[PDB]
Amino acid sequence: PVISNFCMYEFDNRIHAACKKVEITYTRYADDLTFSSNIPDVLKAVPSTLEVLLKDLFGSALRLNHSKTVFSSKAHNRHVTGITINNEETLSLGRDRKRFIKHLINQYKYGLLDNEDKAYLIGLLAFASHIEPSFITRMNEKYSLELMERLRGQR
DNA sequence: GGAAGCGAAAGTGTCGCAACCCGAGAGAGGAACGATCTCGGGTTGCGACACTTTCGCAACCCTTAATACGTTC
Repeated sequence: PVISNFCMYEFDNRIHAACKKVEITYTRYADDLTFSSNIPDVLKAVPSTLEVLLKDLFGSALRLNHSKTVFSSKAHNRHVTGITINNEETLSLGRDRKRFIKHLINQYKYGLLDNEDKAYLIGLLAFASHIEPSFITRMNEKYSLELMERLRGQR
């Protein structure tokens, strides 16, 4: 991990320098470059810059995956490395995963959840508390605080 | 990267069919010799197709891993 992070220090530096001037923010989760901007029609020129910079730096060894270059906007689904970005500009787990968690909690309410799926739900609710804290409060309202306390951590 | 099978893709040879040629022959006419149409091989050109070669998909996972619960690469 650290070797791969260092091998793209110059790539990250050049991309960030050339990308912040056009008002585009750039990140990389070590294999997955993310660009976003509030200015329309400026991201369409980024993949060519990425390709030419990769050729300049790594030659032919490192290259983009042209089948994995995805454009998106508020008209479509928006998720960055597993977290859905709402139309309200807030982080979320997505409607489908939040309904899945609701189904799991409802199953636990009636004692239809075995040990393995109970552990999976406690793990997923820890992750949900990390990503979307308001979901925990909403589930406390929906499924009562006592039931959530019995499932989640008690000490 | 690439077993083992197998099939795609492209190139090359081959082999049968058509088209023509060429000698032999019975004998039209009409009064003889041999016109003319056919029989039997033989040659060549051509194109469809069979055969030949190369490439590429992707087993396994090497001695050599860790094992609370969840996302991410």
